[PDB]
Amino acid sequence: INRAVQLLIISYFVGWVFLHEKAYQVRDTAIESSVVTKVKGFGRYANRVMDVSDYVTPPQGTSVFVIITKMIVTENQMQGFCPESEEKYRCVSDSQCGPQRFPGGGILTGRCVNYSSTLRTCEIQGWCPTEVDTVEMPVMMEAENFTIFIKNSIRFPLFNFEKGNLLPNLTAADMKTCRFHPDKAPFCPILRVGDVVKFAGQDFAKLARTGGVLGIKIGWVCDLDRAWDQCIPKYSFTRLDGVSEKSSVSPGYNFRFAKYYKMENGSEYRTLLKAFGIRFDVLVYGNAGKFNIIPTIISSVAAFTS
Amino acid sequence: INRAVQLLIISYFVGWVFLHEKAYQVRDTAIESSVVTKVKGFGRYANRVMDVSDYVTPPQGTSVFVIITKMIVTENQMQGFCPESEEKYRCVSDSQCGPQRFPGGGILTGRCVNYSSTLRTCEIQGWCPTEVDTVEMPVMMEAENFTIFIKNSIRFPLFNFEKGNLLPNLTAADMKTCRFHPDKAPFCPILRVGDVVKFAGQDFAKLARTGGVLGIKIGWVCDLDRAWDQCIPKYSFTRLDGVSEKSSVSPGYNFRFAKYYKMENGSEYRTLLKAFGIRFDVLVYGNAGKFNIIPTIISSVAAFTS
Amino acid sequence: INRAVQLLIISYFVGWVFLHEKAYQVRDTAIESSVVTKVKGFGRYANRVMDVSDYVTPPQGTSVFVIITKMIVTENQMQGFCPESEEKYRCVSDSQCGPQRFPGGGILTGRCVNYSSTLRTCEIQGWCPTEVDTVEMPVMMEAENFTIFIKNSIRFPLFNFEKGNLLPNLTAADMKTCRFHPDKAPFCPILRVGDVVKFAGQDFAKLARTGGVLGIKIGWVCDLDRAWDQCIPKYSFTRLDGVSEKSSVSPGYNFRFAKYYKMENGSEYRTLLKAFGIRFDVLVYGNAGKFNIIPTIISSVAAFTS
Ligand SMILES: Nc1ncnc2c1ncn2[C@@H]1O[C@H](COP(=O)(O)OP(=O)(O)OP(=O)(O)O)[C@@H](O)[C@H]1O
Ligand SMILES: Nc1ncnc2c1ncn2[C@@H]1O[C@H](COP(=O)(O)OP(=O)(O)OP(=O)(O)O)[C@@H](O)[C@H]1O
Ligand SMILES: Nc1ncnc2c1ncn2[C@@H]1O[C@H](COP(=O)(O)OP(=O)(O)OP(=O)(O)O)[C@@H](O)[C@H]1O
Ligand SMILES: *[C@@H]1O[C@H](CO)[C@@H](O[C@@H]2O[C@H](CO)[C@@H](O)[C@H](O)[C@H]2NC(C)=O)[C@H](O)[C@H]1NC(C)=O
Ligand SMILES: *[C@@H]1O[C@H](CO)[C@@H](O[C@@H]2O[C@H](CO)[C@@H](O)[C@H](O)[C@H]2NC(C)=O)[C@H](O)[C@H]1NC(C)=O
Ligand SMILES: *[C@@H]1O[C@H](CO)[C@@H](O[C@@H]2O[C@H](CO)[C@@H](O)[C@H](O)[C@H]2NC(C)=O)[C@H](O)[C@H]1NC(C)=O
Ligand SMILES: *[C@@H]1O[C@H](CO)[C@@H](O[C@@H]2O[C@H](CO)[C@@H](O)[C@H](O)[C@H]2NC(C)=O)[C@H](O)[C@H]1NC(C)=O
Ligand SMILES: *[C@@H]1O[C@H](CO)[C@@H](O[C@@H]2O[C@H](CO)[C@@H](O)[C@H](O)[C@H]2NC(C)=O)[C@H](O)[C@H]1NC(C)=O
Ligand SMILES: *[C@@H]1O[C@H](CO)[C@@H](O[C@@H]2O[C@H](CO)[C@@H](O)[C@H](O)[C@H]2NC(C)=O)[C@H](O)[C@H]1NC(C)=O
Ligand SMILES: *[C@@H]1O[C@H](CO)[C@@H](O)[C@H](O)[C@H]1NC(C)=O
Ligand SMILES: *[C@@H]1O[C@H](CO)[C@@H](O)[C@H](O)[C@H]1NC(C)=O
Ligand SMILES: *[C@@H]1O[C@H](CO)[C@@H](O)[C@H](O)[C@H]1NC(C)=O
Ligand SMILES: [Mg+2]
Ligand SMILES: [Mg+2]
Ligand SMILES: [Mg+2]
Repeated sequence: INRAVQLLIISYFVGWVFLHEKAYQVRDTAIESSVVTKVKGFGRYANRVMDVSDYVTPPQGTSVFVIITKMIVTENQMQGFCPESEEKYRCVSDSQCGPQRFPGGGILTGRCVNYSSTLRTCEIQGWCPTEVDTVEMPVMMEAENFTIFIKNSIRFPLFNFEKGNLLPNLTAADMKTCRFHPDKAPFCPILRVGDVVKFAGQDFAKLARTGGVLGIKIGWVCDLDRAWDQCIPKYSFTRLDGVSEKSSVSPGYNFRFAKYYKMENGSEYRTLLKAFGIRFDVLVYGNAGKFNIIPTIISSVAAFTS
Repeated sequence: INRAVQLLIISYFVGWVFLHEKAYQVRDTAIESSVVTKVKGFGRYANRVMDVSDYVTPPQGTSVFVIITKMIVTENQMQGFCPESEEKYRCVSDSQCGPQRFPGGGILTGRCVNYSSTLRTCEIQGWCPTEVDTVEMPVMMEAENFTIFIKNSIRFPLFNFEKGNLLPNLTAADMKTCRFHPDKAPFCPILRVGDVVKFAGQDFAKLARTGGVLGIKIGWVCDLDRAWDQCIPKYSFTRLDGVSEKSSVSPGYNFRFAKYYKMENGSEYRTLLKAFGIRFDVLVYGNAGKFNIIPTIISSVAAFTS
Repeated sequence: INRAVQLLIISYFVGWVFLHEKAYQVRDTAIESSVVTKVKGFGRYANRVMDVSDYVTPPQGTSVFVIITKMIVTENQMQGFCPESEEKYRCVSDSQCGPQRFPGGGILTGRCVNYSSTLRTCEIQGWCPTEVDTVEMPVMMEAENFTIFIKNSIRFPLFNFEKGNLLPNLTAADMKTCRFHPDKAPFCPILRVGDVVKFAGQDFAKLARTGGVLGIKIGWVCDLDRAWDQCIPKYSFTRLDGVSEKSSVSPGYNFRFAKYYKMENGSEYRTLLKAFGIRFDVLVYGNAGKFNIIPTIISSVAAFTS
């Protein structure tokens, strides 16, 4: 019957396509973005204090940056023939010392030598002090702090539009003692690591003890057709590895690096750091709509079809 | 009236959809890209000369790489109880020295000690020589130079297509003394930093003195349906942070890193570098069109609807 | 004739749009991904042995990481006035020594001095031992090994869906001696570098001797409408620079970095490493489909038009 058809013709276009879907909908997916991240704060580890240039492994301050929370340090690693402390590689003869396994110290030379007094392991060639990743080192519990400053600037090239999250209404006096809280200061770009993990929804102790990646997505669903001040950034913080993390193997994200030094000598040595950190990832996504000319007649024709 | 309808039926399809819009329009957004960037040149700073392995902080040579233009260097930073040179933290008693503020040197121990002769500041624990970011250090004015070599290779998997910006027509003799200028050599992949900032549209002195990110987009709007040599890369250089830069706080992009050394001793020390640089970002985007079979009948049906 | 039209109405919708194209097709392009890469293995170079913290230049273990295969090492590089070993810069007088060329050692001072006994080259200012990139250093032929562990976790936010490539069915005992082979273990996330280059389709010797980038794409074409275990990752390994590589200039991807040390002195020195490596790139792409409500009536209307 055409009686219901007459109503349903406008119940879908005007109700949803026009008023809700913004029937014009001139989009621009290609948004060019720039993110600058700066970590600030001071932490205590073992018996010393470290700053931004210490727990932040990548100094670029790009959208990807690791905040180290747990360290395993091995100092004065010189090269030579050395045994290992891995109890999973017990040998009593050289026969079970040839190349058939996956050593963690170095290439086996087919020699089972004593380690300290009675522990016999295959002799390896490489850095002598083998790292011990079976000791629960104290976590940098001061890592609820160290604020993060995120400067984001985006451009829509087709619309020529340009906007940054550092609006002129914010001064240095405000930024001196500014936090992030999306009920009273949605706009302040000074995040807190503890606040970030709280918004993610996990306790900070476990994440700092095991490591992970927390993605901070800045969505810009703007309304350029309306006033330009209505395009408001939206911050969403979500764990990324935690989906595949649960309780299976590889219970976190950890990496290994080293610092290389040299005596007044002909030989070098490195200090090895195995770091469990919280690698922050910054992602920028969004779109803008404009009234334009072309989609109006297209939508009119589409309504004519109905 | 059908008289105007007959004309308007083909005025929109043949005029725009067919001839201009390439009605077939078989697209492939998923283009796999590889960018290799190599900076070359030698610069003078203070009283010494540095090369590519010095001002280019990330040695990967990926699409993201910082060209350092200004340095603030603090040498022989040993750990201990030290004061700070920040005049914004004046104290006359220990009462205003407990933890309630945002120190830039280290964790305050609640002790206000003299700095040099009469300047009293809260005693901090950490690296002793505090950095001074209030001195206008000379800018590396030689940074108009240091050419950049960009090797870009892309593949369209659905179309199997493959192309790189290093065409076989270019030899080493040409690349020896080749610049970039999109009127006589659009194709030479040897950019100049001064040329890049000039095409961006800002004076190099201000950018090198404050820092920023300059995105270089390589657009490949190819015409695979036609001859394969007509797919020509287009280079567009645009500032990214400059949108949110203007004259507000945080007037540039700067980072901090350090180099760690160790004496014939039991103690370590680091040299801290606060760098204001021009971080070049390389982005690859584009699409390809093919005649194919499917869209032809779809467009024919769409024309039949009109 | 309507006789063939009646058949062709359903020959295109039911045959292709409905059964094959999954007419509902509720997509989600915005998939949030996290990739953690860990290289393991030990290699022999010159007369020493190196581990993960040595040939893997970026210790972040992100989607982009270089596996160094060939090194050119210059040790004890101190600053001063030094000549160069580049035979392409022969001079017999100071007149052809002013600034008009592209030096590889440093800024020319307009002085042509002897190099060793009879070779005269322009005197440069900078690091004294100039690197020699014209000697075929032995390739790390042990680079067929050093397995790679890739942990990938993805989330579809609109569908709330969440999945990682480290499924609970895999334990540590399996991962201890697990390889990657897409006929018997498609699911094991332990790739082999030799296996990766074999699947790419090039001999490993040439790639390790010249360098390149090998992209590993993990496609997730899931069927969330069906059981969630049917969404199976697909690994595709493809060379990226090899398209623009062929036999033209710049026959590979190489970079330069250095390690900085300091004596018990007032001067510093660096050891320079020119590295030809295989930079692995990890890309994540995919989409998911859901039955939903909206597209059903849209497809019904589209069929009504026919
Ligand atoms: N390339 C690889 N080849 C084989 N096993 C690997 C590889 N990378 C990681 N693994 C294994 O994955 C598991 C997770 O290790 P993870 O990276 O979380 O750190 P870990 O348990 O401290 O071990 P590791 O000492 O091996 O670094 C371990 O059982 C480890 O042996
Ligand atoms: N994590 C942070 N917490 C608080 N304030 C911050 C943070 N990061 C940056 N700021 C502030 O942002 C402003 C811009 O500083 P910027 O990074 O441009 O370098 P700067 O002015 O030399 O300062 P700084 O010595 O703090 O590095 C400063 O007022 C600084 O205090
Ligand atoms: N910024 C640049 N300006 C000029 N020529 C460059 C630049 N970058 C690379 N080239 C040239 O590109 C070619 C490829 O060099 P490539 O990077 O593959 O290493 P190479 O041949 O060992 O040379 P190099 O000693 O210059 O690093 C060389 O002829 C080199 O001179
Ligand atoms: C991290 O910073 C917070 C504040 O930003 C510290 O927490 C406060 O410390 C003061 C110290 O006197 C207490 O009075 C407050 O009750 C604490 N909580 C709050 C909400 O203010 C905290 O000590 C810092 N360090 C760590 C490890 O959390
Ligand atoms: C400067 O302008 C900005 C943008 O409007 C203000 O920031 C937000 O403004 C909205 C107004 O719709 C308020 O609801 C928010 O509470 C504001 N957030 C923050 C963090 O301020 C900002 O308040 C303005 N500054 C002023 C008025 O001093
Ligand atoms: C950067 O390189 C340019 C050339 O590539 C140098 O500029 C020229 O220097 C010569 C020196 O005799 C002058 O004769 C020219 O007039 C200069 N300009 C041009 C356009 O050739 C420049 O000196 C280098 N350094 C800096 C800091 O710009
Ligand atoms: C090698 O072929 C390339 C691709 O055509 C040439 O590069 C451009 O060719 C177009 C022809 O349409 C010219 O208009 C441009 O001026 C060329 N640019 C450059 C930088 O050369 C290139 O010229 C060819 N090399 C030759 C003929 O020696
Ligand atoms: C890389 O590892 C492979 C095995 O993963 C080594 O190849 C085997 O070495 C044993 C040594 O006794 C031989 O018996 C086998 O025939 C070799 N091949 C295979 C397929 O097992 C190889 O030696 C290692 N190193 C290099 C440089 O390839
Ligand atoms: C655990 O479940 C996974 C997911 O099904 C199994 O992995 C694959 O399962 C498919 C079943 O369709 C097999 O065809 C593949 O051969 C399996 N691949 C691998 C590497 O195992 C896995 O087998 C299961 N583990 C068990 C049953 O122990
Ligand atoms: C380094 O110094 C030690 C003594 O501290 C010495 O035994 C060793 O031989 C030196 N290394 C080299 C390469 O000479
Ligand atoms: C480092 O050397 C200095 C003397 O130059 C000495 O005072 C200091 O105690 C040494 N550090 C350690 C940890 O022994
Ligand atoms: C470094 O030590 C050498 C001797 O090994 C000396 O000639 C030189 O002057 C020292 N450098 C400085 C800056 O004193
Ligand atoms: Mg382990
Ligand atoms: Mg400051
Ligand atoms: Mg060369």
